[PDB]
Amino acid sequence: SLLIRGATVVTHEESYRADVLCANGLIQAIGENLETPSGCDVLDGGGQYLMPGGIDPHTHMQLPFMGTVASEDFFSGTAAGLAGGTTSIIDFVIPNPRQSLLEAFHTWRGWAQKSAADYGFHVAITWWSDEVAREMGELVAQHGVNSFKHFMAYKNAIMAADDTLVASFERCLELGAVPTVHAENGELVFHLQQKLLAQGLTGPEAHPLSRPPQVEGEAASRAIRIAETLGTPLYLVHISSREALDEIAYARAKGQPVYGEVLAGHLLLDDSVYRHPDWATAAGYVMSPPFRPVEHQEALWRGLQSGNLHTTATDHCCFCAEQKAMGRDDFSKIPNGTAGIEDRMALLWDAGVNSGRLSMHEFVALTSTNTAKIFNLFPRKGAIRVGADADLVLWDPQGSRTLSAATHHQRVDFNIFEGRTVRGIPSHTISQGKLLWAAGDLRAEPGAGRYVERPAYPSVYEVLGRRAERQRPVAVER
Amino acid sequence: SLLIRGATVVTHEESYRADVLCANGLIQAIGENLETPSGCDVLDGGGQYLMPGGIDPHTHMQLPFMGTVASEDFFSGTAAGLAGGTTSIIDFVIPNPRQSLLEAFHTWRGWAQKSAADYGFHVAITWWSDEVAREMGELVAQHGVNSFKHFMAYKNAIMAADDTLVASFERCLELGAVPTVHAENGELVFHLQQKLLAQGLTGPEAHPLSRPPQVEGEAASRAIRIAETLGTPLYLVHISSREALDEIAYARAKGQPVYGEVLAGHLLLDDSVYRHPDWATAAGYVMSPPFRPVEHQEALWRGLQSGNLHTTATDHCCFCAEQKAMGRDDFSKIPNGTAGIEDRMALLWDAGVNSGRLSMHEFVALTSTNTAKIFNLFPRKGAIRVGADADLVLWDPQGSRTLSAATHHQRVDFNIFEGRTVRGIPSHTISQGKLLWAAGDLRAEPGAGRYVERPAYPSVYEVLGRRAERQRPVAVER
Ligand SMILES: [Zn+2]
Ligand SMILES: [Zn+2]
Ligand SMILES: [Zn+2]
Ligand SMILES: [Zn+2]
Repeated sequence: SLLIRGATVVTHEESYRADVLCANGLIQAIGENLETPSGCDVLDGGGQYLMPGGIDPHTHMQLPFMGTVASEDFFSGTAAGLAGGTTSIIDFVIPNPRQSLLEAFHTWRGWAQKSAADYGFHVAITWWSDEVAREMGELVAQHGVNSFKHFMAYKNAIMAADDTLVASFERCLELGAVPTVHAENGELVFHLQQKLLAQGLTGPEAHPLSRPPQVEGEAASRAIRIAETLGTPLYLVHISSREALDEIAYARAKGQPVYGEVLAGHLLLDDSVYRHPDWATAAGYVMSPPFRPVEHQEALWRGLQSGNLHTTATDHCCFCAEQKAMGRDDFSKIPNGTAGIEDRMALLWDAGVNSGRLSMHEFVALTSTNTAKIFNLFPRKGAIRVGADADLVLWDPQGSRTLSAATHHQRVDFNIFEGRTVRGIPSHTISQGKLLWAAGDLRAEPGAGRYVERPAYPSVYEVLGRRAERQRPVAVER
Repeated sequence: SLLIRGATVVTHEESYRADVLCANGLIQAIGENLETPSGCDVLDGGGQYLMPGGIDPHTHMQLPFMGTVASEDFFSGTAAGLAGGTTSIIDFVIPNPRQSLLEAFHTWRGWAQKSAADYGFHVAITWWSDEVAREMGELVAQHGVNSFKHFMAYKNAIMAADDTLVASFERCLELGAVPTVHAENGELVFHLQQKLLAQGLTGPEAHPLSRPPQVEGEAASRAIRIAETLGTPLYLVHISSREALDEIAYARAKGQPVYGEVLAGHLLLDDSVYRHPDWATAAGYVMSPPFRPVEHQEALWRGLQSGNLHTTATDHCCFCAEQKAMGRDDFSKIPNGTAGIEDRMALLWDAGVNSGRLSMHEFVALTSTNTAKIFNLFPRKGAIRVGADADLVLWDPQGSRTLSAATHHQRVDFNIFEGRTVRGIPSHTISQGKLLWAAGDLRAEPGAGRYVERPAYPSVYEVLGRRAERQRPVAVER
């Protein structure tokens, strides 16, 4: 067992001094001056904040691309998360077109066995048939999946057009599953890529021009209004633009359950990174959606503060210099992705809490509790309460860290915040009740993490079901 | 020649006392106590307002449907328009899928030859190919077309998907033509129609349910953001919902050239009309987009007052009871459309000007001048100035009329404003300088109207071109 003594417990709504006892993977006792069971390790939390461990609902460990694969695998990635205070992830099973969803799922489960910390899967709907629909039923009922991902970009690859979006959202409703969407208009992205390439604009500086913010705003509007029409909730991954944020606020202002996820990169970086004179440096920032002009950063902070953005994630998707250079003559061939799992909570604490933009309670809500609630993992995760999973982070408000590809634990040779010094760091990270990160020493072990099942029918479907009862149409008697 | 003496001239910006002399189709002189040329007819305008004749940019005279055609033809519709103060129309050439646009154009010119007042055509892009693109250029260069219509609804028929919208809008930009769009999400409409019919809801009350307002809002957002991305203007026909209007205002707030058209029906009727216990009465209201819950009418009036809705039209598309009854067992087979060309200006004067919602100058802008400017017909039309076309209406602010299918001149057995009494009516209508409507006497003659060519490149393209140069992508030198 493990007892954290002397800390201030900080949740998504309150702070209070208390000790916390963990055993058998769970929180067993909370209170002042708890007794110590015999042979129990004791961590001295004086002067620090004890918080739920971060949940990163957006990762892509060892995701295949071309004949190559993300340079971070499920062990190195989950270990790097632990070093940064993140104690569990939700990754993505991405079937090839016409490939069995269950086949892809078992493959990814094999890849994920080596994880060092708890993990789960979204499953992407990259094509449609009666069989896909039946397979999502089996994934929900027998494999712990409760959320399905849709890509509106990637024409002539995994794009979900309207008819797939409609059939699949309808299926999610039947199953009590949460539809999630990468919102970018695939036709416009494809058209702009071709236009820019024909102009000889082949460098990384053309990447953001190929998918400007209104391309994301349009896709968000469309996914949102499909969800409204079919009567499902909707989770929009990595919101980067004022345009898309505004569509979310509009829908939430109509009563509709729409959630938005944001990455630290899109809160803190602007699109000038793509004009760096060194090709490799500019290519290190290539991801979709791309980093944006500054006015969007301000708008996103506003969403977080006003409750129209709800979770943070990383889109952790690592490619080293030689992989990025596959697009040296064609930016559309640059493997898209940036690293962030190790860095998310310190970036957010330092930019959000130290500034006074966010309270520490909002910080917890935005790094674990909201994600737990949305995907039906609360209070098993994101909660400091007796019986909850013992996933915790001890936080030193006066510690500092300089982010650097030379020192980080992420298996990648680039950091989009290279040289940034933050104040406020995870001094200790506890997963399943075990101390896996301590004072610069990572103790992660391959195979330690568990596959985490998520039950269907989160609370929102009760509300939605009563709405549909009252909107049931009624014929006119004539 | 025709001299209108003693009236108050009312334009889109000012009012003043003056006589107006017409000859050889044109306004020849404006001023007080104008000399009377010998043989000149004189019209006493004392106590009345003289404004530009209405322009209705959205009519469907004798539109073919299944085995039948709209019950109004090009003569009877333009004659009814004249009785209502409207002196010219823009109709639609609608080629069948895979049919030559030029072939359809010539057929429609043959049909419209019988018009009693000036007329022109938008051309609908109902399918796509290189030849479609070639023909658009020939239509602009040789046949006086400068606007192309796109239907986002009507799946499995004439829907333009994103790839056609992109390709066609790009062609519009190369040609200096205005893209126009019927904005409803056709996949959602199709889905809801099938789901309602499978629940046995076959009556007209199911029609509004099959295309709720967010379906128009989504499509508007998508067309707006394609136009933004391709750098074209955009004209949205018959806006009916707060959602779509909000998308227009959002784009206009960012400086984008987006125009919205509205029908009197959507300003003054609500969706309760579809629950009328008489089937034929409810079916008389069935058009797309449908009439809306009452919050939407208020929003549209504010759109008119704020400059975010720009033109009025009727979507004049007449079907008699026996034709409407084609969908007695299946609302989706009711021919869609209502009549309004005769009624538009009185309805808007009586509801807008009498109430203080609209100035008299806004009334002129909304019934002629804005349409003329948008489609590059100003100041030929929509203007009271020497050398402009002598298309005029003399308006009696104290005259009254009761709208009725029993007394209107539209060749249709239904009026969606049956029994409504309006104050402020056109006492006289002048077209090409001839008195064609005078105190209840309709003098319209088949073939009197002229085909009206609209030159390409309205002024908005000049500013768009400077914008595009200023926003040029610039390669990074490395
Ligand atoms: Zn994505
Ligand atoms: Zn992703
Ligand atoms: Zn229409
Ligand atoms: Zn129409």
